[PDB]
Amino acid sequence: KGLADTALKTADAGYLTRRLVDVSQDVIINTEDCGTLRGIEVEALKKNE
DNA sequence: GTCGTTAGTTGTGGGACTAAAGGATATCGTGAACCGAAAAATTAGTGTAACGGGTATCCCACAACGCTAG
Repeated sequence: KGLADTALKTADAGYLTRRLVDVSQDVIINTEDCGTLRGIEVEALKKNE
């Protein structure tokens, strides 16, 4: 079962990588500053407190 | 009672499925007969030798002196 999972569940990984590359291909650092006052709040990641 | 509307199925159709190497296959069934086309093979027919001068070239050999007297 482990060997079959290894031999059959990497096509899904390749498909995911292909779709991710094609959706993210055009994202390139083009300028230096986007002059934004917006952002995200980052805090510590706690699992089971 | 009857007709159009909306939402939630339900069946059906079209589109995805790592990367590297390699990369050999075998492939039925039959109806006749004559005419035309062109591609190929076979057959029928004609022939030199030295000479005159004069001159272009070649190979092949040799020469291209030295002394004495009027």
